[PDB]
Amino acid sequence: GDTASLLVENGNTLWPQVVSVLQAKNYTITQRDDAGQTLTTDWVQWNRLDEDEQYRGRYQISVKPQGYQQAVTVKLLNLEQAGKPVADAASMQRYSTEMMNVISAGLDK
Amino acid sequence: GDTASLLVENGNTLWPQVVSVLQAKNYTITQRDDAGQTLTTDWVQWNRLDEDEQYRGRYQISVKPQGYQQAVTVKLLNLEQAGKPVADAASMQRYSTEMMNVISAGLDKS
Repeated sequence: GDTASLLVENGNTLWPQVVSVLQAKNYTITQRDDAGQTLTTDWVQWNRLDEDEQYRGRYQISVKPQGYQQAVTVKLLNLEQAGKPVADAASMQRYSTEMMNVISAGLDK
Repeated sequence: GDTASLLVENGNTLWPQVVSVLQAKNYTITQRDDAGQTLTTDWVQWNRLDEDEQYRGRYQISVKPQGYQQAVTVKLLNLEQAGKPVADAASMQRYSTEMMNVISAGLDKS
């Protein structure tokens, strides 16, 4: 799998918070449209012991209300393993979750 | 906080796999209904170096079809910090994510 989503119960501006987490991780943001609270990242590397199985992904990240609350969404656009494209369901769901995990950890601090 | 969801692009039986990951973690499953693909966990403690700040949560976990794919959902039912109930947004979302991450990692390798 391919989209992860998370409900955030803040009572507002979750979008600038998510953007700030990504800036703080120094991810390159290749497309960003604040009016639609959506962005696309350049490749993010998932550093791991085994380079011959290091993964990298690109994502579309957004915030949408799901009234009364807001939801953060992470959509895995492309995935590579040691620089070769991959599309296996196990890796796709893991690497969607790994970007969600970055955003969630960032939002707690 | 509250609910986390993840699309898994398999196809089928994602539900028995999710169950197997939790059994592997030795989590206690207090309620389970396979026909409805849902279960409730006992408290799950999230280990931290500072024990007076340690959280535990209880979760409703389920799988449902979403279009042609399957969605895993984690709902954080209750959260406590060093035994005290807590409801702050920032904690709730992180400890919803912590359980999703356990399930995800389990579905990846095994």
